[PDB]
Amino acid sequence: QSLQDKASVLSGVDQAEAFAIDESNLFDKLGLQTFINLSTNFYTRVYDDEEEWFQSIFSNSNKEDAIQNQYEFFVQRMGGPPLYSQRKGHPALIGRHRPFPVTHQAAERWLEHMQNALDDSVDIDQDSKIKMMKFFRHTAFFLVAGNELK
Amino acid sequence: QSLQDKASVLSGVDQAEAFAIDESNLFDKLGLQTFINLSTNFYTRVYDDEEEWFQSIFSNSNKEDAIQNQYEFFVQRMGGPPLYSQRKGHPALIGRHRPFPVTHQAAERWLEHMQNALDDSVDIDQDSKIKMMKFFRHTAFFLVAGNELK
Ligand code: HEM
Ligand code: HEM
Ligand SMILES: [Cl-]
Ligand SMILES: [O-]
Ligand SMILES: [O-]
Repeated sequence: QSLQDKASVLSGVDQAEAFAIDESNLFDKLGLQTFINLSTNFYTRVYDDEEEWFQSIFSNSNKEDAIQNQYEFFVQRMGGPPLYSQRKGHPALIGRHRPFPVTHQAAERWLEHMQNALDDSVDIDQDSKIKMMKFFRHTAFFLVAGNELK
Repeated sequence: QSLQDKASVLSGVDQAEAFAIDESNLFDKLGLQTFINLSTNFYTRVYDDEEEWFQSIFSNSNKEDAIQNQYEFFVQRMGGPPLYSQRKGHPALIGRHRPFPVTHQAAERWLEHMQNALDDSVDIDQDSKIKMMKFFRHTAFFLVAGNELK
């Protein structure tokens, strides 16, 4: 059974829905600043999280560096310039999450913070929010599936 | 030490040179058919390889499916439509190579076949060949670095 199928079964979202982001250019629609704002909001919530089991996953990471890694990845993957690879090479999401305990429960907590970040946004329309959360949700469970094999 | 830095040290190519592919659109320059031809040539060489230690790495894989996975990934990453993700989701190269013994020596053998495939091409110019092999070489050693941690 493939990683992507495991993600689809766990998450309620398959790759086809998760990658509906690719049907139009979201970077062109939303703009770079919108991504920076989303990631900054998300990571503010992460680093303020009172649940130590989740907070402490990010303890070896600087918040500002994490914000940059995230929005540069989102920008690159959602139709914008490839800033992430210029700096860091392949996204390699399963490989890069290897050090962290990416459990089913951690996925839901990540996605809670991100939903709250999307709810706080001004410059993201409803169609875009739906497509982005399908992408995020499928991806989070893809990482869960990758975590299970390491 | 990061995966990308380990790749750079091993390979003689850093991420900056490896991702010079992103400076212009190679898909626009070369066209889809050129990619299909390259991957078909490459994989013909792989599956005809008399060295069992290398050949047998690909024994659980169908040749035609492998050709499709490769060129769809190259097309997606080198400026073309995102065919790979439509079908399979994230490239996740480290995760997807987890089942295979991706050693330093296997990297060099892979890159031997690919060089021979590039040498056989008609529709790839010298500037493009240089950029593609920098990308491939850095990537192969990135996978070596990922292999070392699994
Ligand atoms: C499933 C629960 C998740 C957990 C617990 C988690 C945890 C982490 C942690 C601790 C980092 C290191 C922070 C940094 O230094 O940048 C990280 C990095 C990253 N995460 Fe996640 N993550 C999760 C899901 C996701 C999802 C759903 C995506 C994309 C949609 C994603 C994309 C990334 C990216 C692009 C990086 C930067 C990698 C790097 O450059 O080092 N993660 N994650
Ligand atoms: C380092 C030595 C390498 C070895 C021994 C190796 C081996 C393999 C094998 C056995 C597969 C499965 C064939 C399939 O079912 O598609 C595979 C898949 C793949 N490889 Fe490699 N590989 C290497 C390097 C690379 C490099 C340098 C790249 C990209 C530049 C790459 C990209 C891929 C892609 C995109 C797939 C398809 C993954 C999938 O969809 O399952 N590989 N590789
Ligand atoms: Cl990966
Ligand atoms: O993350
Ligand atoms: O490969």
